[PDB]
Amino acid sequence: EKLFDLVDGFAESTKRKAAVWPLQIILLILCPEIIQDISKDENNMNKKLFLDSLRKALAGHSRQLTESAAIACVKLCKASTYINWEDNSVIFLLVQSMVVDLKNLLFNPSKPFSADVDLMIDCLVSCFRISPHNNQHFKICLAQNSPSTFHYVLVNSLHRIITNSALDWWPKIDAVYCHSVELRNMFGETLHKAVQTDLETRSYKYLLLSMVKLIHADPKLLLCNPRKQGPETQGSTAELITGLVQLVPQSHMPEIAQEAMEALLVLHQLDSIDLWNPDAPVETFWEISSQMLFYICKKLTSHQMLSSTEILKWLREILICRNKFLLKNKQADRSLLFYGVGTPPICRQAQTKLEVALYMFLWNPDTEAVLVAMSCFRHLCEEADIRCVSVHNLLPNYN
Repeated sequence: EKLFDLVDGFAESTKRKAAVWPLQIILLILCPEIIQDISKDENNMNKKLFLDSLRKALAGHSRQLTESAAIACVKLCKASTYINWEDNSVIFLLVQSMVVDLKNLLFNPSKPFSADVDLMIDCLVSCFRISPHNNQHFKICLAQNSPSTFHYVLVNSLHRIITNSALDWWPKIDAVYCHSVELRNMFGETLHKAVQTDLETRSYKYLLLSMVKLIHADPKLLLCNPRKQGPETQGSTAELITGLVQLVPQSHMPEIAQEAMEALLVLHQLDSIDLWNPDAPVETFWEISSQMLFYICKKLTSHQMLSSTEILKWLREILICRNKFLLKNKQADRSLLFYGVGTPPICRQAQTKLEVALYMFLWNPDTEAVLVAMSCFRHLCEEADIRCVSVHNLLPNYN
Protein backbone atom coordinates (compact mmCIF):
# COMPACT_ATOMS: atom_id res chain seq x y z
CA GLU A 1 0.00 0.00 0.00
CA LYS A 2 2.83 2.41 0.82
CA LEU A 3 4.58 1.63 -2.46
CA PHE A 4 1.30 2.18 -4.30
CA ASP A 5 0.86 5.55 -2.61
CA LEU A 6 4.42 6.53 -3.50
CA VAL A 7 3.91 5.46 -7.12
CA ASP A 8 0.58 7.29 -7.36
CA GLY A 9 2.64 10.23 -6.20
CA PHE A 10 4.17 9.93 -9.66
CA ALA A 11 1.08 10.03 -11.85
CA GLU A 12 2.44 13.01 -13.77
CA SER A 13 1.05 12.42 -17.25
CA THR A 14 0.06 9.68 -19.70
CA LYS A 15 3.68 8.50 -19.92
CA ARG A 16 4.28 8.46 -16.15
CA LYS A 17 0.92 6.82 -15.46
CA ALA A 18 1.53 4.24 -18.19
CA ALA A 19 4.93 3.38 -16.71
CA VAL A 20 3.43 3.15 -13.22
CA TRP A 21 0.51 0.98 -14.36
CA PRO A 22 2.65 -2.15 -14.77
CA LEU A 23 3.94 -1.76 -11.21
CA GLN A 24 0.60 -0.47 -9.91
CA ILE A 25 -1.25 -3.59 -11.03
CA ILE A 26 1.41 -5.81 -9.47
CA LEU A 27 1.20 -3.90 -6.19
CA LEU A 28 -2.60 -4.16 -6.26
CA ILE A 29 -2.32 -7.92 -6.75
CA LEU A 30 0.06 -7.98 -3.79
CA CYS A 31 -2.95 -6.85 -1.73
CA PRO A 32 -5.74 -9.47 -1.98
CA GLU A 33 -8.20 -8.04 0.54
CA ILE A 34 -7.77 -4.56 -0.95
CA ILE A 35 -8.65 -5.90 -4.40
CA GLN A 36 -11.70 -7.61 -2.88
CA ASP A 37 -12.75 -4.37 -1.19
CA ILE A 38 -12.35 -2.14 -4.27
CA SER A 39 -15.23 -3.90 -6.03
CA LYS A 40 -17.62 -2.91 -3.22
CA ASP A 41 -13.50 3.39 0.86
CA GLU A 42 -11.93 6.83 0.57
CA ASN A 43 -8.58 5.20 1.34
CA ASN A 44 -9.31 2.93 -1.64
CA MET A 45 -10.31 5.73 -4.04
CA ASN A 46 -7.00 6.02 -5.91
CA LYS A 47 -6.81 2.26 -6.53
CA LYS A 48 -10.34 2.19 -7.94
CA LEU A 49 -9.36 5.19 -10.07
CA PHE A 50 -6.26 3.39 -11.40
CA LEU A 51 -8.20 0.25 -12.42
CA ASP A 52 -10.61 2.61 -14.28
CA SER A 53 -7.67 4.23 -16.17
CA LEU A 54 -6.36 0.76 -17.16
CA ARG A 55 -9.78 -0.58 -18.32
CA LYS A 56 -10.50 2.78 -20.06
CA ALA A 57 -7.24 2.65 -22.08
CA LEU A 58 -7.96 -1.07 -22.70
CA ALA A 59 -11.47 -0.31 -24.00
CA GLY A 60 -9.89 1.56 -26.91
CA HIS A 61 -11.66 4.78 -25.98
CA SER A 62 -4.61 6.65 -26.65
CA ARG A 63 -2.46 4.05 -28.40
CA GLN A 64 0.40 4.30 -25.89
CA LEU A 65 -1.92 4.14 -22.88
CA THR A 66 -3.76 1.18 -24.41
CA GLU A 67 -0.49 -0.64 -25.11
CA SER A 68 0.78 -0.12 -21.56
CA ALA A 69 -2.58 -1.22 -20.12
CA ALA A 70 -2.53 -4.34 -22.30
CA ILE A 71 1.00 -5.15 -21.15
CA ALA A 72 -0.03 -4.71 -17.51
CA CYS A 73 -3.13 -6.88 -17.95
CA VAL A 74 -1.02 -9.60 -19.56
CA LYS A 75 1.13 -9.46 -16.43
CA LEU A 76 -2.12 -9.75 -14.47
CA CYS A 77 -3.01 -12.92 -16.37
CA LYS A 78 0.48 -14.33 -15.83
CA ALA A 79 0.30 -13.67 -12.08
CA SER A 80 -3.23 -15.09 -11.91
CA THR A 81 -1.75 -18.24 -13.42
CA TYR A 82 0.59 -18.28 -10.42
CA ILE A 83 -2.46 -17.52 -8.30
CA ASN A 84 -4.16 -20.55 -6.76
CA TRP A 85 -6.41 -22.22 -9.32
CA GLU A 86 -8.40 -24.03 -6.62
CA ASP A 87 -8.54 -20.83 -4.54
CA ASN A 88 -9.45 -18.28 -7.19
CA SER A 89 -10.22 -15.60 -4.58
CA VAL A 90 -11.97 -13.68 -7.39
CA ILE A 91 -8.53 -13.03 -8.85
CA PHE A 92 -9.57 -15.19 -11.79
CA LEU A 93 -12.86 -13.29 -11.88
CA LEU A 94 -11.01 -9.96 -11.81
CA VAL A 95 -8.82 -11.18 -14.68
CA GLN A 96 -11.80 -12.43 -16.68
CA SER A 97 -13.41 -9.01 -16.25
CA MET A 98 -10.76 -7.69 -18.68
CA VAL A 99 -9.72 -10.88 -20.51
CA VAL A 100 -12.35 -10.25 -23.20
CA ASP A 101 -10.79 -6.88 -24.05
CA LEU A 102 -7.29 -8.38 -24.15
CA LYS A 103 -8.48 -11.14 -26.48
CA ASN A 104 -10.24 -8.62 -28.73
CA LEU A 105 -7.01 -6.61 -28.81
CA LEU A 106 -4.19 -9.11 -29.38
CA PHE A 107 -6.18 -11.91 -31.05
CA ASN A 108 -8.03 -9.64 -33.47
CA PRO A 109 -6.81 -10.40 -37.02
CA SER A 110 -8.11 -7.22 -38.65
CA LYS A 111 -6.92 -5.08 -35.75
CA PRO A 112 -3.12 -4.68 -35.86
CA PHE A 113 -1.00 -5.74 -32.91
CA SER A 114 1.43 -3.52 -31.01
CA ALA A 115 6.98 -7.18 -29.15
CA ASP A 116 3.67 -8.57 -30.36
CA VAL A 117 5.03 -12.13 -30.25
CA ASP A 118 6.07 -11.99 -26.59
CA LEU A 119 2.82 -10.55 -25.24
CA MET A 120 0.70 -12.70 -27.54
CA ILE A 121 2.45 -15.88 -26.39
CA ASP A 122 2.26 -14.83 -22.74
CA CYS A 123 -1.47 -14.19 -23.02
CA LEU A 124 -2.13 -17.43 -24.88
CA VAL A 125 -0.12 -19.50 -22.40
CA SER A 126 -1.86 -17.82 -19.47
CA CYS A 127 -5.31 -18.35 -21.01
CA PHE A 128 -4.50 -22.01 -21.59
CA ARG A 129 -3.18 -22.39 -18.05
CA ILE A 130 -6.31 -20.89 -16.47
CA SER A 131 -8.73 -22.15 -19.15
CA PRO A 132 -7.55 -25.25 -21.03
CA HIS A 133 -11.08 -26.13 -22.19
CA ASN A 134 -11.71 -22.60 -23.50
CA ASN A 135 -9.49 -22.93 -26.57
CA GLN A 136 -11.33 -20.34 -28.67
CA HIS A 137 -8.30 -18.12 -29.35
CA PHE A 138 -6.26 -21.16 -30.38
CA LYS A 139 -9.05 -22.37 -32.68
CA ILE A 140 -9.01 -18.90 -34.23
CA CYS A 141 -5.24 -19.24 -34.69
CA LEU A 142 -5.81 -22.39 -36.77
CA ALA A 143 -7.22 -20.35 -39.65
CA GLN A 144 -5.92 -19.71 -43.15
CA ASN A 145 -6.98 -16.07 -42.88
CA SER A 146 -5.06 -15.87 -39.60
CA PRO A 147 -1.62 -14.29 -40.14
CA SER A 148 1.62 -16.24 -40.16
CA THR A 149 2.42 -14.27 -37.02
CA PHE A 150 -0.67 -15.86 -35.47
CA HIS A 151 0.68 -19.28 -36.41
CA TYR A 152 4.13 -18.44 -35.04
CA VAL A 153 2.63 -17.25 -31.76
CA LEU A 154 0.54 -20.42 -31.52
CA VAL A 155 3.60 -22.59 -32.19
CA ASN A 156 5.53 -20.75 -29.51
CA SER A 157 2.58 -21.21 -27.16
CA LEU A 158 2.42 -24.96 -27.73
CA HIS A 159 6.21 -25.24 -27.44
CA ARG A 160 6.46 -23.38 -24.14
CA ILE A 161 3.55 -25.48 -22.93
CA ILE A 162 5.76 -28.46 -23.78
CA THR A 163 8.89 -26.55 -22.68
CA ASN A 164 9.73 -25.46 -19.07
CA SER A 165 6.53 -25.12 -17.04
CA ALA A 166 5.92 -25.72 -13.32
CA LEU A 167 4.03 -28.97 -12.66
CA ASP A 168 1.29 -26.95 -10.98
CA TRP A 169 -2.42 -26.69 -11.76
CA TRP A 170 -0.89 -25.74 -15.14
CA PRO A 171 -2.33 -28.16 -17.72
CA LYS A 172 -0.01 -30.54 -19.60
CA ILE A 173 0.69 -31.06 -23.31
CA ASP A 174 -2.59 -33.01 -23.49
CA ALA A 175 -5.88 -31.34 -24.49
CA VAL A 176 -4.01 -30.05 -27.56
CA TYR A 177 -4.21 -33.11 -29.83
CA CYS A 178 -7.74 -32.12 -30.87
CA HIS A 179 -6.00 -29.96 -33.50
CA SER A 180 -3.09 -32.31 -34.37
CA VAL A 181 -4.47 -33.03 -37.83
CA GLU A 182 -4.68 -29.33 -38.63
CA LEU A 183 -1.28 -28.90 -36.96
CA ARG A 184 0.35 -31.19 -39.54
CA ASN A 185 -1.96 -29.53 -42.12
CA MET A 186 -0.07 -26.29 -41.43
CA PHE A 187 3.47 -27.56 -41.90
CA GLY A 188 2.19 -29.14 -45.10
CA GLU A 189 0.58 -25.83 -46.07
CA THR A 190 3.97 -24.21 -45.58
CA LEU A 191 5.23 -26.96 -47.93
CA HIS A 192 8.66 -25.41 -47.33
CA LYS A 193 7.99 -22.50 -49.70
CA ALA A 194 11.61 -21.31 -49.58
CA VAL A 195 12.64 -24.33 -51.63
CA GLN A 196 9.04 -24.76 -52.83
CA THR A 197 8.27 -10.81 -50.82
CA ASP A 198 11.34 -10.91 -48.59
CA LEU A 199 9.31 -10.29 -45.43
CA GLU A 200 7.02 -13.22 -46.24
CA THR A 201 9.98 -15.51 -46.90
CA ARG A 202 11.75 -14.51 -43.68
CA SER A 203 8.55 -15.00 -41.70
CA TYR A 204 8.07 -18.43 -43.26
CA LYS A 205 11.66 -19.42 -42.47
CA TYR A 206 11.38 -18.36 -38.83
CA LEU A 207 8.02 -20.13 -38.58
CA LEU A 208 9.66 -23.23 -40.07
CA LEU A 209 12.42 -23.13 -37.47
CA SER A 210 9.76 -22.75 -34.78
CA MET A 211 7.81 -25.80 -35.94
CA VAL A 212 11.04 -27.79 -36.14
CA LYS A 213 11.89 -26.87 -32.55
CA LEU A 214 8.32 -27.83 -31.68
CA ILE A 215 8.89 -31.29 -33.14
CA HIS A 216 12.10 -31.37 -31.12
CA ALA A 217 10.03 -30.71 -28.00
CA ASP A 218 7.34 -33.28 -28.86
CA PRO A 219 6.98 -35.80 -31.70
CA LYS A 220 3.52 -36.89 -30.61
CA LEU A 221 2.04 -33.54 -31.64
CA LEU A 222 2.14 -34.35 -35.35
CA LEU A 223 2.47 -38.15 -35.29
CA CYS A 224 -1.28 -38.64 -34.77
CA ASN A 225 -1.71 -39.91 -38.34
CA PRO A 226 -4.40 -42.61 -38.50
CA ARG A 227 -4.94 -41.69 -42.16
CA LYS A 228 -1.93 -43.71 -43.31
CA GLN A 229 -3.10 -46.99 -44.81
CA GLY A 230 -2.23 -46.85 -48.51
CA PRO A 231 -1.65 -43.75 -50.63
CA GLU A 232 -2.63 -41.68 -47.58
CA THR A 233 0.67 -42.76 -46.01
CA GLN A 234 2.46 -40.57 -48.55
CA GLY A 235 0.35 -37.80 -47.00
CA SER A 236 1.07 -38.92 -43.44
CA THR A 237 3.87 -39.77 -40.99
CA ALA A 238 5.77 -40.77 -44.12
CA GLU A 239 5.08 -37.36 -45.68
CA LEU A 240 6.19 -35.74 -42.42
CA ILE A 241 9.48 -37.64 -42.34
CA THR A 242 10.03 -37.03 -46.06
CA GLY A 243 9.47 -33.29 -45.80
CA LEU A 244 11.76 -33.16 -42.80
CA VAL A 245 14.47 -35.08 -44.66
CA GLN A 246 14.42 -32.65 -47.58
CA LEU A 247 15.64 -29.89 -45.22
CA VAL A 248 19.02 -31.56 -44.56
CA PRO A 249 20.44 -31.13 -48.10
CA GLN A 250 19.20 -27.52 -48.13
CA SER A 251 22.17 -25.16 -48.10
CA HIS A 252 20.02 -22.01 -48.12
CA MET A 253 19.37 -22.18 -44.36
CA PRO A 254 21.95 -24.08 -42.27
CA GLU A 255 20.46 -23.58 -38.81
CA ILE A 256 17.15 -25.10 -39.87
CA ALA A 257 19.17 -27.93 -41.39
CA GLN A 258 20.86 -28.66 -38.07
CA GLU A 259 17.51 -28.40 -36.29
CA ALA A 260 15.75 -30.70 -38.78
CA MET A 261 18.61 -33.20 -38.65
CA GLU A 262 18.49 -33.29 -34.85
CA ALA A 263 14.70 -33.59 -35.04
CA LEU A 264 15.01 -36.60 -37.33
CA LEU A 265 17.42 -38.16 -34.85
CA VAL A 266 14.91 -37.46 -32.07
CA LEU A 267 11.92 -38.94 -33.89
CA HIS A 268 14.05 -41.93 -34.79
CA GLN A 269 14.13 -43.13 -31.17
CA LEU A 270 12.32 -46.43 -30.62
CA ASP A 271 9.81 -44.64 -28.40
CA SER A 272 9.08 -42.28 -31.28
CA ILE A 273 9.26 -45.21 -33.71
CA ASP A 274 6.35 -46.96 -32.00
CA LEU A 275 4.24 -43.84 -32.51
CA TRP A 276 4.21 -44.20 -36.30
CA ASN A 277 2.21 -47.20 -37.48
CA PRO A 278 -0.26 -48.86 -35.08
CA ASP A 279 -0.73 -51.89 -37.35
CA ALA A 280 2.77 -52.92 -38.40
CA PRO A 281 5.23 -50.32 -37.07
CA VAL A 282 8.24 -52.46 -38.04
CA GLU A 283 7.38 -52.53 -41.75
CA THR A 284 6.57 -48.84 -42.13
CA PHE A 285 9.63 -48.01 -40.02
CA TRP A 286 11.91 -50.07 -42.22
CA GLU A 287 10.44 -48.76 -45.48
CA ILE A 288 10.55 -45.09 -44.48
CA SER A 289 14.05 -45.45 -43.04
CA SER A 290 15.08 -46.98 -46.36
CA GLN A 291 13.46 -44.07 -48.22
CA MET A 292 15.35 -41.45 -46.25
CA LEU A 293 18.57 -43.47 -46.45
CA PHE A 294 18.13 -43.52 -50.22
CA TYR A 295 17.72 -39.78 -50.40
CA ILE A 296 20.66 -39.05 -48.10
CA CYS A 297 22.92 -41.44 -50.01
CA LYS A 298 22.02 -39.95 -53.39
CA LYS A 299 22.72 -36.48 -52.01
CA LEU A 300 26.06 -37.56 -50.51
CA THR A 301 27.25 -39.35 -53.65
CA SER A 302 26.15 -36.25 -55.57
CA HIS A 303 28.93 -34.53 -53.57
CA GLN A 304 27.24 -31.19 -52.86
CA MET A 305 27.41 -31.60 -49.06
CA LEU A 306 29.40 -28.57 -47.92
CA SER A 307 28.71 -29.75 -44.36
CA SER A 308 29.27 -33.42 -45.15
CA THR A 309 31.00 -33.93 -41.79
CA GLU A 310 27.93 -33.18 -39.67
CA ILE A 311 25.72 -35.02 -42.13
CA LEU A 312 27.86 -38.15 -41.84
CA LYS A 313 27.95 -37.84 -38.05
CA TRP A 314 24.17 -37.70 -37.91
CA LEU A 315 23.98 -40.58 -40.36
CA ARG A 316 26.16 -42.63 -38.02
CA GLU A 317 23.69 -41.81 -35.26
CA ILE A 318 20.77 -42.81 -37.48
CA LEU A 319 22.46 -46.12 -38.30
CA ILE A 320 23.21 -46.72 -34.62
CA CYS A 321 19.58 -46.18 -33.69
CA ARG A 322 18.37 -48.26 -36.64
CA ASN A 323 20.49 -51.18 -35.46
CA LYS A 324 19.39 -50.67 -31.85
CA PHE A 325 15.76 -50.90 -32.96
CA LEU A 326 16.62 -53.97 -35.04
CA LEU A 327 18.12 -55.58 -31.93
CA LYS A 328 15.03 -54.65 -29.91
CA ASN A 329 12.76 -56.19 -32.56
CA LYS A 330 14.86 -59.35 -32.95
CA GLN A 331 15.01 -59.94 -29.20
CA ALA A 332 11.28 -59.23 -29.20
CA ASP A 333 10.56 -61.27 -32.35
CA ARG A 334 13.40 -63.10 -34.10
CA SER A 335 11.68 -62.96 -37.50
CA LEU A 336 13.49 -57.52 -41.41
CA LEU A 337 13.41 -61.17 -42.47
CA PHE A 338 11.32 -60.95 -45.65
CA TYR A 339 11.56 -57.14 -45.97
CA GLY A 340 15.25 -56.92 -46.87
CA VAL A 341 16.84 -60.24 -45.91
CA GLY A 342 14.69 -62.37 -48.20
CA THR A 343 11.96 -54.67 -57.49
CA PRO A 344 14.38 -56.20 -54.97
CA PRO A 345 13.72 -55.53 -51.27
CA ILE A 346 13.94 -51.82 -50.50
CA CYS A 347 16.17 -52.55 -47.50
CA ARG A 348 18.73 -54.30 -49.71
CA GLN A 349 18.86 -51.34 -52.10
CA ALA A 350 19.17 -48.95 -49.15
CA GLN A 351 22.04 -50.95 -47.67
CA THR A 352 23.67 -50.93 -51.09
CA LYS A 353 23.42 -47.14 -51.19
CA LEU A 354 24.83 -47.16 -47.65
CA GLU A 355 27.93 -49.14 -48.55
CA VAL A 356 28.43 -47.23 -51.81
CA ALA A 357 28.36 -43.91 -49.98
CA LEU A 358 30.61 -45.31 -47.24
CA TYR A 359 33.23 -46.37 -49.79
CA MET A 360 32.86 -42.86 -51.20
CA PHE A 361 33.72 -41.25 -47.86
CA LEU A 362 37.13 -42.93 -47.45
CA TRP A 363 37.95 -41.00 -50.65
CA ASN A 364 36.80 -37.65 -49.21
CA PRO A 365 39.77 -35.24 -49.36
CA ASP A 366 38.95 -34.15 -45.80
CA THR A 367 40.47 -35.83 -42.74
CA GLU A 368 37.79 -36.23 -40.05
CA ALA A 369 35.41 -38.13 -42.36
CA VAL A 370 37.75 -41.13 -42.16
CA LEU A 371 36.67 -42.26 -38.70
CA VAL A 372 33.11 -41.29 -39.66
CA ALA A 373 33.19 -43.80 -42.52
CA MET A 374 34.81 -46.44 -40.29
CA SER A 375 32.49 -46.30 -37.30
CA CYS A 376 29.73 -46.71 -39.89
CA PHE A 377 31.50 -49.83 -41.18
CA ARG A 378 31.58 -51.13 -37.61
CA HIS A 379 27.85 -50.52 -37.24
CA LEU A 380 27.08 -52.10 -40.61
CA CYS A 381 28.92 -55.20 -39.37
CA GLU A 382 27.02 -54.98 -36.09
CA GLU A 383 23.61 -54.88 -37.79
CA ALA A 384 24.49 -57.88 -39.94
CA ASP A 385 25.56 -59.70 -36.79
CA ILE A 386 22.29 -58.80 -35.05
CA ARG A 387 20.22 -59.92 -38.04
CA CYS A 388 21.82 -63.36 -37.64
CA VAL A 389 26.09 -69.51 -38.72
CA SER A 390 28.54 -67.61 -40.93
CA VAL A 391 28.23 -63.82 -41.02
CA HIS A 392 29.99 -63.86 -44.39
CA ASN A 393 26.78 -65.28 -45.87
CA LEU A 394 25.58 -61.65 -45.81
CA LEU A 395 28.72 -59.49 -46.00
CA PRO A 396 31.59 -61.68 -47.25
CA ASN A 397 34.31 -59.12 -46.44
CA TYR A 398 33.25 -58.69 -42.80
CA ASN A 399 36.85 -59.19 -41.66
